[PDB]
Amino acid sequence: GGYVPAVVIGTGYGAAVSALRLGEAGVQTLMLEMGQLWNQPGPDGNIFCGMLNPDKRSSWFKNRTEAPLGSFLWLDVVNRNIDPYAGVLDRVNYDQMSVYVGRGVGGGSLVNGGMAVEPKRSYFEEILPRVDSSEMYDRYFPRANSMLRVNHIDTKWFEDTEWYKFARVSREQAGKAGLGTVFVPNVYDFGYMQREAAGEVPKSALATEVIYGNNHGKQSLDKTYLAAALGTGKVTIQTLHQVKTIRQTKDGGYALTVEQKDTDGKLLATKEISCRYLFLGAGSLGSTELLVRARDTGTLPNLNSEVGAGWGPNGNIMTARANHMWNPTGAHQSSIPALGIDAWDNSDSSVFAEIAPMPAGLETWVSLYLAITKNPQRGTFVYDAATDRAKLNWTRDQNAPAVNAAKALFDRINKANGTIYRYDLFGTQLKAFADDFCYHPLGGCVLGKATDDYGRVAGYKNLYVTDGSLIPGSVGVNPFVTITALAERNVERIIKQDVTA
Ligand SMILES: Cc1cc2nc3c(=O)[nH]c(=O)nc-3n(C[C@H](O)[C@H](O)[C@H](O)COP(=O)(O)OP(=O)(O)OC[C@H]3O[C@@H](n4cnc5c(N)ncnc54)[C@H](O)[C@@H]3O)c2cc1C
Repeated sequence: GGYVPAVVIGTGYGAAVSALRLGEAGVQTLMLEMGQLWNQPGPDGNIFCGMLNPDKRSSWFKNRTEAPLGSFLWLDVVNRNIDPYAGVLDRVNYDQMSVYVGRGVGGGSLVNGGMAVEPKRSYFEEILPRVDSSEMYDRYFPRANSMLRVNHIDTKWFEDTEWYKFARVSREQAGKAGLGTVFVPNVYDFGYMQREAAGEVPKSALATEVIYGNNHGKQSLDKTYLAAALGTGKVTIQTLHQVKTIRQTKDGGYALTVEQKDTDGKLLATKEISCRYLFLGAGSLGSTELLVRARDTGTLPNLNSEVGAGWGPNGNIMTARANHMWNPTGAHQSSIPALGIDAWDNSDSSVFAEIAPMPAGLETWVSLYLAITKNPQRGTFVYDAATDRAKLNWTRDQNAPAVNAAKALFDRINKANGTIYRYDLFGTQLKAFADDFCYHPLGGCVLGKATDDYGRVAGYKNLYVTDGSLIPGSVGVNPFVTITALAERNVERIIKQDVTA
């Protein structure tokens, strides 16, 4: 342990942006990540497990693998008992909500679908009226786009390849309902994907990999921002180090208690690490838990009442349509979405939907969708001193507005095509809409609420939040581009106004 000028907690999008710009500014920075650096070939020779061969690497400290949501009827047959291990995907279970997050150097960038989408400007202006939207769209969205290595599918290759038949089927069905589709930019390299389909490079997206990591193709943050941060010479990353408490001492700045564990979860050491500037990039769940705990255990007692508040799941809802026999979606489905349905107009009926692949590897006739909706309901994280956890108080009825909007859109598609929903994909009770999961947790430490308009935590100096906990519950699109661009904005201002090299 010891002192380092800047500490960044976590290594997801907010953290990675912050560490790069700190290091470029000459500020010696230590990143603390609770998960692994994913660079050691495993027993199959690969870093990551695929969706048809899950093992302990798939899961953060669970004793059994799980099928990706939507796929249980086909993928339960590959599930196995596993040792609890520091694997890459954590399903965090709350009372009535399961939030999925990445664990490792790169955070959710390791496990996500790569979809890189800028929000609608008029919606950005609605959710964050205190922010100057011209500087976001003129400067920080472009900077994020370039640094993340966003790229665009070859639309002619898209049209021709078997691997996107599933997307084409939903496009034609939507089209009968008078709905067009949009191509979705991605950080998975689409040139690599063409080499995969040609047999020239190892398959990853085209071998049912994404949610437990991609062994190839996906430009996760370890390849982009974090590689650049290490390249500054001013940034180091310590792994299997979980920050537990944050306090003030006579040294000035902040002092952390940090548990070092092995990959089996055994406690090896508790370290004291301290800093002048402290940046929280532990995600919506992790940053909020740290600050709720610090407030309610009295280590940072002047934190305000908005710490913990304002959480939402980005309106996330999953649903599925049963195609007729003559409209198969194909046995070969790229694991990386390329198409969406943009029915988002900022009204309460708004939906932005991903046309999601089914990883079964054989024909199912299912079209799967992940809808993003506009639902004003919010939850709060409440400290439980008995277990030393933040607990999210969300109830399943709070997703009714999200379900309603999703269903109105997909009812229009079903009606135009003579199809019905599947009701059997999400457990044994009949349920067409999965309404108790989240891939896109947003809020808990909302920008301008718990913090100033640049993520400076209210009540404290040189204490910053950088990540999805800043966003007010919803962005109307897949969120990592927004998180990245906001982080670019915030750290540039913080370095200029607050920091010394
Ligand atoms: C299955 C899935 C699919 C998704 N698909 C998309 C997509 O296609 N496009 C999109 O835009 N978004 C997608 N997302 C969401 C996106 O990945 C997240 O919005 C984004 O990763 C959030 O970034 P963040 O910086 O807030 O936190 P995270 O990326 O979650 O990173 C937080 C990091 O902090 C670490 N950490 C947490 N607590 C501590 C602690 N106390 N001490 C040390 N380290 C800690 C974590 O282990 C993690 O590495 C998806 C996510 C999932 C799970």
